[PDB]
Amino acid sequence: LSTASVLAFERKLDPSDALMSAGAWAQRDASQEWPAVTVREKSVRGTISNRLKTKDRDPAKLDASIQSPNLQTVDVANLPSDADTLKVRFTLRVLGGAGTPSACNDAAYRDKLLQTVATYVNDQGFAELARRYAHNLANARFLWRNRVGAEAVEVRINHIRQGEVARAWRFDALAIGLRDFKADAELDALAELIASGLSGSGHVLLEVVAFARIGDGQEVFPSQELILDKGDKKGQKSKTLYSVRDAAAIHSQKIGNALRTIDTWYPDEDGLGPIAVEPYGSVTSQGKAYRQPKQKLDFYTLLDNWVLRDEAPAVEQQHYVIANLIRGGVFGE
Amino acid sequence: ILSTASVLAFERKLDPSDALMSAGAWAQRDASQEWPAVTVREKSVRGTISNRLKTKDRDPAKLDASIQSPNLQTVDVANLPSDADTLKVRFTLRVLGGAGTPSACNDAAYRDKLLQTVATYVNDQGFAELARRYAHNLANARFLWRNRVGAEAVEVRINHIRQGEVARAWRFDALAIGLRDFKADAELDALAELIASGLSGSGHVLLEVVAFARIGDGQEVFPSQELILDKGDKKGQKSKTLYSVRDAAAIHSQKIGNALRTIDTWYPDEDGLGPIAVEPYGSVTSQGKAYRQPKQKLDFYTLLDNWVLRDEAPAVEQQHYVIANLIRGGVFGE
Repeated sequence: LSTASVLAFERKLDPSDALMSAGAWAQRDASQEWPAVTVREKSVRGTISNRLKTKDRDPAKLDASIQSPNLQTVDVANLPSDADTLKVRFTLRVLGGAGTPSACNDAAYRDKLLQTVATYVNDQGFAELARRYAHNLANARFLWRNRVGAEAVEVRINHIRQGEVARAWRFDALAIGLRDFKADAELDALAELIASGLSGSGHVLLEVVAFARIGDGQEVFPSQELILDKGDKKGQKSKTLYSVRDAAAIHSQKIGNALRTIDTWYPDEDGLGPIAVEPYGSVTSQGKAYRQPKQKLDFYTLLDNWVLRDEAPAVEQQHYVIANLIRGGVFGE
Repeated sequence: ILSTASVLAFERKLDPSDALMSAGAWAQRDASQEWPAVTVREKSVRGTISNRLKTKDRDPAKLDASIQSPNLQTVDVANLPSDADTLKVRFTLRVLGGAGTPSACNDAAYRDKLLQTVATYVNDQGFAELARRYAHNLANARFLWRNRVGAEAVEVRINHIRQGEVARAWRFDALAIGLRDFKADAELDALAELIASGLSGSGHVLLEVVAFARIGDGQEVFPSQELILDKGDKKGQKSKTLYSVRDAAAIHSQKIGNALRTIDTWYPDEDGLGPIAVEPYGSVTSQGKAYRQPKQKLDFYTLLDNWVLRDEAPAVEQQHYVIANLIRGGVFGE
């Protein structure tokens, strides 16, 4: 038995684009008619503040560079001048059937993989993974820079059966820490619901609303788009923000990156907090890959040892491997 | 061995908002909440030729024929109403905290050395000096750039906001406080203690700043000026463009934040010529020159690399400069 040359898993925990709207705290309960946050433009001139490569470090060339115009246009999203609360609303489906691939050559391989995933789901629930996922919904990881420096964040999660709410949670995203996966009662109810979604035992749809109290006219942070560089005189646009029909917005995959930041089991540390579930789990901001393949805790090494050769790894690394299967991805050679 | 991170990036602390401008009467400024905003509106203008000509176009037929064809332009102007002499400028400010910690770093040994360095700073010398100077720049009205020039009465009002209600209010005379002389006060040092509490994570600082500037009935206010995609259009279209938010004239947030970090008196030219803004390479654009060259050794990158990599701590004043650059933020690294 060997690996299939094609494996492909579809993602569970399938979120929507979060849309941003602004208003007043303690009108927070009536945040249904709040106007959107519009991506706008302003002009920018900067000065020379990057490093110099010691051949542009002559003083006359530097002063000629400073006398040069350095203009460009950027996109900004701010709250209004009479609105101090940011509202961020997305939805989320938990699907389940989280070990069945969607494109698999080798029929013996997918049989032994389903045996292994079914063994996991038999002797352990999706209980730890749903506990961790419901933490990352309970705090406001999906408010990336919008949470940074906010004085009051709260999260409102409504489970939706029809055009109607089954159950409503209301959390306090600053009391629920960014590090400690603690214990709570309503959070354990949400973890039971997400674990019933991941196991295949019900329909899970969430309405995740989060309110960050920021300040009047302060800047909010939609996720940034991708533009190509040209040599336009006196400023081509240097920054594009993402939006929908005239409303600033966060990409769905950035929210989904916040929700699968449950990995505290990597060999470096766990006082450094959870990192996101990636094969050979890498952080792009810190520029390095935790969980290298040569120090054998990689997803591919653990999966090859555990499916092809029956070497069951440690329990926490099994949580990591099943978290990669809930993530989805393009596997195989 | 230790080397610099090939990617460094710091998020800005002390981040202001856009300053919306409104107008009314002095001694009505104690109820200045429903003042109408200064609106940007267009007017025609028609100059003559006044450029410094070369020594080829100074023939009298050419110059007279240039006067024969005048330049017709549309500009936009922001004035006060003709029965309103006080300019109100209002913005909020957040002093975040966590200054030395980068937001992108390739080399996690360099990251720990930089964090040890900033913690050695904050433990030895707090944010007292920096917040004292930033409180000067809030207390005088630098963020009124040309709105302040020639005004006779500037009054700054800074509130602190815990929930939508005022924790503590300050009032100032921004012309009694200098533009150059960092003197000592008591309310200003209370504001400095608040900002130094904010800069080190010890608390929450949100500051509603309002600056009244009595100018004169009908006079001109100066919002910040936008950029044009003028594509050689027909016979002088709109050439000057001002900034507004919702038909209400405004200043950019980065121009205000420039005015807040005009702290740097430590550049090797003179403290006597007054403070410049805390940039790397000390670059002042209107002067056209770089104070604090990298050829001399008071640059941000030279001081930062000597104080982080090679353990050579600079003078205390240059430590205030380097920590103020980290509060500024920016894309450092190669």
